[PDB]
Parts: sequence; structure tokens; C-alpha cells
Amino acid sequence: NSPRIVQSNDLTEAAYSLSRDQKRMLYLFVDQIRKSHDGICEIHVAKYAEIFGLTSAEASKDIRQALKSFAGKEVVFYYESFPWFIKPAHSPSRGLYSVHINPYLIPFFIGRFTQFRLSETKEITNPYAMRLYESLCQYRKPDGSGIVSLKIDWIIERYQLPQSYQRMPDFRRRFLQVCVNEINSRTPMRLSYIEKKKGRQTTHIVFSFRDI
DNA sequence: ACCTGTGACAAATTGCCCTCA
DNA sequence: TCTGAGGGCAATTTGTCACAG
DNA sequence: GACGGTAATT
DNA sequence: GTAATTACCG
Ligand SMILES: [Mg+2]
Repeated sequence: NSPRIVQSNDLTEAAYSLSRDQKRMLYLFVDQIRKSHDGICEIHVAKYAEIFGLTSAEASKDIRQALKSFAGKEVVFYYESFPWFIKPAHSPSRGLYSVHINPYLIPFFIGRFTQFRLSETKEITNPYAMRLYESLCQYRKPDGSGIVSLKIDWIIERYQLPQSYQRMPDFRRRFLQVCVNEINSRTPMRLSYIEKKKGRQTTHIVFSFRDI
């Protein structure tokens, strides 16, 4: 049974923009940190490859490009911004990377919490769908069901959706339908929704879900 | 003015392949 | 030989906007 | 490369 | 021969 990720709701609801590969590495960082500290973490190529069913080559490529793409990225807890890394990554040994996560982020990871096993998300491809599945997990019940109403503006400002998704039909076509379909096809969750409106504008989305 | 969907195009990401220390 | 660090790819998804309703 | 089984040194 | 201990190939 796969590693059980837990995280403060403050991270689930933080504002940031990360890719799938970056979020994948971040889950392992959160696991290492939580089992305790100083903030220095490590990643092995071959273990990453085995965890996510990748080749060693493509694992290496994903880690390397994720790592150089962290530079300049920031995290916002609502309203305080932090950088993820305070030193570049570096490799002491072949197939091994050592990273220095901002230790000031530690209390935000481990505190009103969200939890899910890593097997639930490791087949999701779209990072916004990972964000949505995390935000739904935050409200999940022991038995595996839940219901929550999310505001559209808060979704856009938390997941940092691109500007053209401020037009609602593109929001529907390229974000909502795709990420719900991904969740329904790639996780053990079964998800439905309905739109809440005020005048002509749609203001919230109401999600209901159960477990298979 | 506002709202909805679709058709097109561009830009980015995916799982691939090959090569060599 | 097994790893992994590079160099590429075509097919697919994601981001953007004109247009008709 | 790095490692590890193999042959080849002394 | 054995048994300790180094260079090379896949
Ligand atoms: Mg990859």
C-alpha cells in the first residue's frame, strides 16, 4: 500500500504554479520532512523511476528539468510569499540529487489537514487536476465521500489558472471537464458537479463525490 | 453591452527512441 | 552489462481568440 | 560511468 | 596446486 501523504490545509489552499513532475517530487519531499530537522532532502533516480513506472532515462530527464524549473517559483499562503528553494540543487553522486527546501516552509507542511495515499494521484497528468483532487481530499469523509462549494475566482487565484480561463466557456472546456474526466478515469474517486449561478455569471462550482 | 459553444492555430507536454561515458 | 546523462521525436493536450448565436 | 564477475598477476 | 590481491571486460 503506497506512501500516505499528509499536508496542512494551508498548502492545499496556497497559491503557486507547479508542473506535474514538480508536484510529484514535492510529494516525496513532504514525506521525508514529515518523518522526523533541517530541511535537506534527497532524490534517487531509480526509485523515482520505479515509483512512477518510468525508465531511468526519462526519470533523469524529469527530475533534472523539474529541478531547474524551480528557480524563481514562489508560494503564497493567504498573504505571505516564499521561495521553495534557497540553494540550487546539486548531485553529489551519479543518480542522486540533494536539495535544500526553504526551512521556513517546514511548519506550513506539518501542523486541520489533508491526506491521501500516493497511489491516488500518481497516474494524474494535468497538474490542475492534482490541485483539484487535493482540494477535494481536504473535505473527504472517513467513508470516502464529500461535498463542497468552491468559488470560481478563488480557484483561479489559488491554482493560478492562465488568463484566458477568465472566459467561462474556455474554463469549462479546457479545465473543468478535462480535470473531472481525468479524476474519474485515473483515481479511485467518482466525481460529479453542478454550477451555481448569480444572474448571468456562474460564481461557484459544487462538487459531490463518493468512493468506489 | 452581456452571456454561451465551436473551430482554428499556436505553444507546450507526453511517452517514446537512440547514444555514449 | 546496468545506470543514467544527454540529444532528439510525433502525437496529443493546453492556451488563446475570432465568430456566430 | 560504476559495478561485479573473471581472468590474469606476483 | 591453493588464497590473497590487483587490472579488464561486459
Ligand atoms: Mg518524462
